[PDB]
Amino acid sequence: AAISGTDEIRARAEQALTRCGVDLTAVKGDALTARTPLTGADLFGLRAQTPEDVDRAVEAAHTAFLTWRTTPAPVRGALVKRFGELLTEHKQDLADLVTIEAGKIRSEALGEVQEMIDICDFAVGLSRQLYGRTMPTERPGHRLMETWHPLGVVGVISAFNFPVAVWAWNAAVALVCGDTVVWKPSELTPLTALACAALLDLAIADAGAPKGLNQVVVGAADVGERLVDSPRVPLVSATGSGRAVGPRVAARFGRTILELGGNNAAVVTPSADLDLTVNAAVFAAAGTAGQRCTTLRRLIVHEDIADTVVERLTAAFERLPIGDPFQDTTLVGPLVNEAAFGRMREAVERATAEGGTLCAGGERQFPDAAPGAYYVRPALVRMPAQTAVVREETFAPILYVLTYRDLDEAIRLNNEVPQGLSAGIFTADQSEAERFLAPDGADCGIANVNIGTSGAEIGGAFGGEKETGGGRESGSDAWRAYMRRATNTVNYSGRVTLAQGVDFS
Amino acid sequence: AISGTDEIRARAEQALTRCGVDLTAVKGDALTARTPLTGADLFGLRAQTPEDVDRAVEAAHTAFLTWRTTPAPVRGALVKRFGELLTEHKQDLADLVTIEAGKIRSEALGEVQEMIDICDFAVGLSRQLYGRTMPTERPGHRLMETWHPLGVVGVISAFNFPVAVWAWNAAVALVCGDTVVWKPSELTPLTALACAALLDLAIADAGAPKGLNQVVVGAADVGERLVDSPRVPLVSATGAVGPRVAARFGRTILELGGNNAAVVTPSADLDLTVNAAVFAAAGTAGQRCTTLRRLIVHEDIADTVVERLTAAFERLPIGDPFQDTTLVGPLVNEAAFGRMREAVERATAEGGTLCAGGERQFPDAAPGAYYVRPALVRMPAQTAVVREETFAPILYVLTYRDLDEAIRLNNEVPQGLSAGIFTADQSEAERFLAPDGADCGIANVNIGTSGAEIGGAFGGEKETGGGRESGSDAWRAYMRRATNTVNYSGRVTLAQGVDFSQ
Amino acid sequence: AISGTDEIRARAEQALTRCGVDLTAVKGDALTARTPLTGADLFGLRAQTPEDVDRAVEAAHTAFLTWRTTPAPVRGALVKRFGELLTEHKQDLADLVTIEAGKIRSEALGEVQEMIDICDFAVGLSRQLYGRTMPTERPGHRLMETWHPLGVVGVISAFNFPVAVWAWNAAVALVCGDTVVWKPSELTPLTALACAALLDLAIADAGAPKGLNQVVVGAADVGERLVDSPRVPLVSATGAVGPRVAARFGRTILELGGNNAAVVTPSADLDLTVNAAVFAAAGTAGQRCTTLRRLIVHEDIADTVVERLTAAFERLPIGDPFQDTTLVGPLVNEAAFGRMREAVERATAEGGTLCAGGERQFPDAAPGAYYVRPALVRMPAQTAVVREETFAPILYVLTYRDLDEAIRLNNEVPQGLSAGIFTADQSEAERFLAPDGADCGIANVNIGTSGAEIGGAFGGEKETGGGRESGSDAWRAYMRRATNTVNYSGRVTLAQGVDFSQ
Amino acid sequence: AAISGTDEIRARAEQALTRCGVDLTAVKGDALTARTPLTGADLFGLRAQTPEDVDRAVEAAHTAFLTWRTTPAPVRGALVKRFGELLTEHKQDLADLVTIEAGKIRSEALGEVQEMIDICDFAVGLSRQLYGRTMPTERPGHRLMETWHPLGVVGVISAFNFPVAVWAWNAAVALVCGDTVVWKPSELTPLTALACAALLDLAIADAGAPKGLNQVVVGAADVGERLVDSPRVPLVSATGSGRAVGPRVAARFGRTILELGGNNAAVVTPSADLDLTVNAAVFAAAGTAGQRCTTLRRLIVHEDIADTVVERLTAAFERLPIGDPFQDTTLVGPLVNEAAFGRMREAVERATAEGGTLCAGGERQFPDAAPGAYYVRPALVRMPAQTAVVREETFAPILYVLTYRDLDEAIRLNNEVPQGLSAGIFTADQSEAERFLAPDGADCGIANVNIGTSGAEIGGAFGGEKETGGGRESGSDAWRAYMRRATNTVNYSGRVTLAQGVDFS
Ligand SMILES: N[C@@H](CCCC(=O)O)C(=O)O
Ligand SMILES: N[C@@H](CCCC(=O)O)C(=O)O
Repeated sequence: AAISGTDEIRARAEQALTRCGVDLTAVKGDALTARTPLTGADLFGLRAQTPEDVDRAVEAAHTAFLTWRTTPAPVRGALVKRFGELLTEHKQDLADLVTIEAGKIRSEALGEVQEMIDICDFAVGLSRQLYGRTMPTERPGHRLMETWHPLGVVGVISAFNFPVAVWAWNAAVALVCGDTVVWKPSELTPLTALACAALLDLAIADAGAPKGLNQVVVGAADVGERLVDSPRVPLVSATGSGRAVGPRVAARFGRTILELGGNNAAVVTPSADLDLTVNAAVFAAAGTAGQRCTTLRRLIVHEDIADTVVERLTAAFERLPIGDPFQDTTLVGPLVNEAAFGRMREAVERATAEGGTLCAGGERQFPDAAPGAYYVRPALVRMPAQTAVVREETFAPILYVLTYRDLDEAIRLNNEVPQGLSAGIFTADQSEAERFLAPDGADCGIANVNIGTSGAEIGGAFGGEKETGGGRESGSDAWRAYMRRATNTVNYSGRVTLAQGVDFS
Repeated sequence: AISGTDEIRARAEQALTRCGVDLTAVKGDALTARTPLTGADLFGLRAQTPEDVDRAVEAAHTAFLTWRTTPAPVRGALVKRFGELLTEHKQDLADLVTIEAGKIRSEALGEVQEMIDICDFAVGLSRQLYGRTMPTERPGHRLMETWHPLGVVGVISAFNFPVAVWAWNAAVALVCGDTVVWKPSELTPLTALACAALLDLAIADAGAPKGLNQVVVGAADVGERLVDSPRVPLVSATGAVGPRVAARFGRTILELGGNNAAVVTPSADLDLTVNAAVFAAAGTAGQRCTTLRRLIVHEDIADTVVERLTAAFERLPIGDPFQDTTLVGPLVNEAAFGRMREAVERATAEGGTLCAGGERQFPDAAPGAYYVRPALVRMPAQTAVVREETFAPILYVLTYRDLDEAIRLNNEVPQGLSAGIFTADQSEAERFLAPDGADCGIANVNIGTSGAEIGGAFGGEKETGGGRESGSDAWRAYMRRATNTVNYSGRVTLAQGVDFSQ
Repeated sequence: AISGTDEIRARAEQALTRCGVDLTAVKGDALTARTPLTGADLFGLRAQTPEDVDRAVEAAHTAFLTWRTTPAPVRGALVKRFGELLTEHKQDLADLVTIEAGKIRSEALGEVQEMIDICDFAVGLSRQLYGRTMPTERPGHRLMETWHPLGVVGVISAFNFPVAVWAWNAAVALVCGDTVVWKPSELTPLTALACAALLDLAIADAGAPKGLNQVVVGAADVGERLVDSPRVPLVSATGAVGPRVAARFGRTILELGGNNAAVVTPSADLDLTVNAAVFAAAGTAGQRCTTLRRLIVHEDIADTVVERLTAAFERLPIGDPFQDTTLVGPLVNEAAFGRMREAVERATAEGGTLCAGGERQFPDAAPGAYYVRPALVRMPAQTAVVREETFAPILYVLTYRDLDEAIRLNNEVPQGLSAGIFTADQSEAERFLAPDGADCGIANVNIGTSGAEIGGAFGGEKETGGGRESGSDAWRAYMRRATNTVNYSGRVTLAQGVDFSQ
Repeated sequence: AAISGTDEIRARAEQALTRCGVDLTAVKGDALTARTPLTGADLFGLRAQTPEDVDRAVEAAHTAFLTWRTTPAPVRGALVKRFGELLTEHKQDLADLVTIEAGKIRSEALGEVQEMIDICDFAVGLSRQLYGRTMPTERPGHRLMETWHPLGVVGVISAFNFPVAVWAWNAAVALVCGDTVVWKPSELTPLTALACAALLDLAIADAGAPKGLNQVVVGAADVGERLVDSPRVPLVSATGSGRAVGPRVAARFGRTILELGGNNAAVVTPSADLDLTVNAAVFAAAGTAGQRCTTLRRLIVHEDIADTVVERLTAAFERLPIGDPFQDTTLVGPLVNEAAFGRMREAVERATAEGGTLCAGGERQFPDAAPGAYYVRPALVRMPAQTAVVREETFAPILYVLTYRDLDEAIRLNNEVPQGLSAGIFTADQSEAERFLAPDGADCGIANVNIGTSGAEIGGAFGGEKETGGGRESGSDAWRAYMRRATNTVNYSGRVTLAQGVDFS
């Protein structure tokens, strides 16, 4: 197979970075390295921040916050509007960096950048809303209201698999809420973050906004830990497959938004439109090479249609074009690294050991074409029961197929796992669709009808329940997590209730 | 005179039996009920074990499986019936509040009335619990956000509001489809037994499931088992919990105390301010989370404000909380008195001047009880003792000149519950409430740090814990959000223009 | 047998005195109370003049000046007390509803319970009535939106819901700081007198102002003076008003009737559909604004659906509404019967087939009363008589093949209150509720055209009038919005970068 | 004085129109005429629509609506975003047309165009919101929700004095709500409307949106009446100083948004910052030559400071630079036409007849410099009582000064007039500011503290009470007036309540 060479990838990365305003000589170094899953090779070395630099960055962000929090929110929205314009102008440059570092095909990388633009649009509108309330008070000659105020520095921890959209959800909303941002991107995807920050620094300069509104800290795990532990960071937002962030921030009386992984199922009922269901399940299971927190990993199929659903999924998986994510023909690019491939192969072998049958895929493709990179065909595994390996999230394209008879059994099977991010049901039956969404239905934070588990849009709150961590980001009123509520009682009567009737004047 | 222990004991037993408590089933020898009025033990109680906690959680979870599909308006009908029974027994319950918490009759009655008011509010919520419907970018699709019952709610309350805090949590949680396991303060079990018996009668009257609410009486080990239960998705603690519950991916509502200040500007109405400050600092013997502990006074009026406050503190009527003439009842126990004396001793060692109060009153009248005059201490700066709250009536007076420095002094402490500003100046009032003003969860103008009501969200920031209870949309913490997209178009349309065709 | 007029009269007088009405003060010779059960007059009543209306408005406006500064939670306390008195007298009031409106006991009881439920909902609203706070583009400024009491509310109700419609309006209006002048149907004055006497007792118990609510009994000239008053900023009319009130810059809430349809798809559960359709078409003798009048059935099941409906209509129990076996009580008067017969005669002249019903029942048993079997008419198209509602139990059956044409048939009429679809198909259900589906204010799935409840906004589109009552945020129509910007910066800053310096 | 010549104005107008994409040969004609208050002269003739053309336009807008209402709202928002970009690009061209037709100074014309851009920003955010509700139902195995649906064709009637912003408030919101628009602009300001429509038609072409989303009908009163009476127009929005629109639309069971004029007051208390109060009152009274519905026309001053407030306002009015609104030095341009000047002079003469004293202004400036145009100095009139002429709105810069003693008297004086649009209070006293805003305070739809009566921002709902007409447009949830509410009960239980327990199956 034809896979881009590491040198050609490095040239495309340097072009994209320079077009987005990154000063290559300023960010290059020998402390860390940028890399690409397309070949598995290092691209070039980078400077690093120390933990001491993290503290300096947090304090500079707090200084900016002291000015930004009294900057009128519609003015803060005008900065985010300028940034959305730069993102639109550089959409393909940023998408190229997403493909290079996350291994996403062109269409998915462009779609991820489009999420950034969409949430910028949403946040500009929010900058004239951020609604609190006015309400009656029981006290004569008083007034009562609830207001929302900027919180402080927001620490953003993102993962390799959505290296730009997750930060954009957090930064666009946080900035219009009067917060500032310190971003710790994945050690696997620093270049996407450098390009994003450079475009925002240009927006900031054009707007005359404070220079410290957003900063990227490049480093390994000690860098992230220092961010998480800062007493100057009242909110930490951590997305990706992290589990220690919650307790450690709680211990210093901080706030967290946590979205920590998913093990997402779809139910296929006897009345399901099978052409629709197969197409939707293929994208949900195989998109991003199965490396979304929202990836479809469990398919719960009614026994009357199980055999035909497996036959059609087997053929679909066998026809998936795997290859270089820069080629328009490709639908499946590589896994992120060798450790991900190892975990996938161990899960598939555990599954057959636990009684399962591998129906399609699972094999490494053209290993000699790019020996450092791991391209795999998505695996389809039929399972007699929801055993230990099925209940574990493996960050790889593995779709386990379980059968059911009663709808309540399908719901129990969906709910049995420790995670709780997203769920779907495919059905033409009005009653089954409502029962799946009812309070005793699927227990996840996202629950869909005739749609798979992935590909949310910006207008809804995004996040999940149980061990997914409970946070919400992006749409609806998820913005409230980035501000503090105040309840204000205002007395204009000139008097106060006298305790026991006694006047001490 | 001070009420006798024998008379207090008989009133407590009468209140309990009238509220439906079976004294034979609850009496024992593992724990004792007590009263701050004399310091004496009332009688012994049965206690629960950690294994009893696990059994109570399983019964609450079984009831939750039925309650969560009971229509919310039907769940509200139960809470309306509970409010009626509370109204019926308002005086009986208030007597137990005075007996166990030591608060004066009028405040005990007000606390029971808070329970009734939150029942009425929750009945209205039972037809709302609003989510949203909104557009989607995909043709032939629909998008909405729905709210669902969460599960078993663990409630941990303190001695100082022994019935209203649980009522905030239980009324809202029950209409939200949740069930409740309640661990009251070991200092105030009798109030909780009475509350639970009245709710159990309402449950019987409604045909509702028996496990909707349960009280577990016990020591620290009982509370820890509740906090650690994997079947308790929400823990509400008022008065270690935070990271423990976060470690098992649970949710918390935390309101952990306050160190509340009011700013007095040069244009303040001094009669209003003095009355407001006395009642917020001395009320409940300084044992409210919202108690006024810091007064930040402009230097040009500081001397006259301290003289007026000194005169008022010297006149405060201290005595038996069953006497209507009493304004200040006793502190809860000897440790509370000891911590108060230690704070005042530290304050004077840190440069402060004791202007009034601090002395113990009529100790021979009840040697086991601690009636103390609230203390007023003028301080040269916001020193260590000022920044850390003592749960006692001590009012520290600090001075300022520029309003931004008064705001900084308000915000400098680790707590963040409530704040107030006394001023006739329109701009000063607004600056105090502005994003760069007071940083607390509650910030008021010309009313004190206890100015709050059922319809407002109640809670604070920083080390107060971040939770919100009672009013506005605090109910959302008792439910789980779901984002639902529905495709009725018969085709796969992917968001953001993604294309997965070959 | 049918209840005797003498027994009905005595029950009415007993109900009225028990609800606090002074029979001596209200009896007269200008108007008469009546009963559809026998058609007979009960006794004579005093009537008000247009000058009495003007005096009632001035008294309501004087009370409004006090009520609008009474804190909303205190206003809610009055409505809670009213709900308690309604609960106390539920059976007495329900008896008057059956006597005057002719509706069966169970429905009369349900209507009084609606009043109690909206009282409970309004008590919750009294702590909400939410406006907004939001950012402003100007530094050192604050922006909010507040809601204020409007003034005197005129309420015009119909015979068919003689107590619940006024309760929707009065409970919400009172907690919103408004006062009420009520003009009930000339056919049902006794229910209104009872309601007002119970509310006046609650007003006395609360120490509230006496003019918060008043009833004016009279003919058309009394209603017109209310509609035309320049001191009545809101007129709510259920069952000329619109442009008249608009001409004096007043506000209206209009719910003027319905011509409601349900669509029956090939996958409909036929037992569910038949039960749902019978109760929505025949209930209240077809005299609900939400009554089912049009059934749009897929051609492949149309024959079997008409046979099942024919069998059910022939079995409907018609009789005295005080007998629990009765499902269909009498029509309100002779004119209602005449209009029904004329519609059925027109339908058959326009090509339709009378499948069942339409005949008058036991006329000799009560020659002044009109008990009729609901009529079922199969129609070849949606002709003139189908498009204009007759306030009578007539169910027209139309057929379709494509769902978009069933939707067009639903939407084609001038009315727009409610609609329903019976289907097992997920996509058909969603299409019916979609922006290009049914155009009505209420659109339901697998429940009939009367499917509504307190927590939902109630009302319709097109010639139904556009108003909304009861639930969600319908309360906003009873208040006035204010947008408030507050400058605390000490400088003039103009929006949009305007510069007026020289 | 130096006033631009009619020929120079015509050249600037033709340049602005052509830059905004208007085809001059297509819109010119001999039925009506464009004009300018700067000289009072006609500029050039225009084609007209007939009433029959109005009906054709309404039906074409309804056809577009049938497609637009199922176009996803975020897609509808993308059109409004493109239109906001064209408005930003042509801001000064449009501002020139606003100056030419309404007579506004450069700063106010640019600010009016900026309102259009701001509401486009707001509406793009709204396109992912348009929030209804989900809520509990009392019925087991049912679900309940409230949804919002597009309404239909919206008829927009605007006035001369805000010839672009009012339509923008209505069109940006209506379009994202899935409605379509037929716009009838003032007969005095057709060119601004032609330019706005041409820019939006370009946005529509770029987006591939339906061609009939917005149309301008140019004509006299018979054209507007036909729009108002159309049974295909479920909402009519009429802004400007109209009073017959309400009843006529009500008679055909349509909906209206009405904002029909104002007679707006500000209260000046003894503690008022007088430098602030005078500066604010001068802009509120004199801006737009007193031709806003929000113009300050009544000043209610405490008797202890009345004399000094009048002295300072007298000097400020005497120093106002009146002249050509294209010159940067000008703060006051001309009144719209001779009829407006006549009404102003008649009001001032009535006022002195009713006991008042003319303290400053009121005289026509340099009549021979532009004999067809009416430039006047704003008039300041001290009045012994709130007499008939004070309670009447005269659409001219006349500021009546009334004195008071008790704050409740000032509030009664504010509330005594038939209008109810906006009110302000200038005070340093916390109690007086709250009392003015309380339920027994000012009765207007807008009530401000230390701000005048004009110059609202886009984020608030705009409109008034009493004879102002009750409508709200622009911000908050004013968008709900452009959609229809539906209450949906969904039964998934398979059963229904059986009446009297009887099962007919
Ligand atoms: N919009 C994407 C985001 C996934 C986020 C993640 O996998 O961490 C989706 O809903 O699939
Ligand atoms: N933004 C302007 C709009 C006025 C509208 C009008 O006068 O018709 C203002 O608030 O003064």
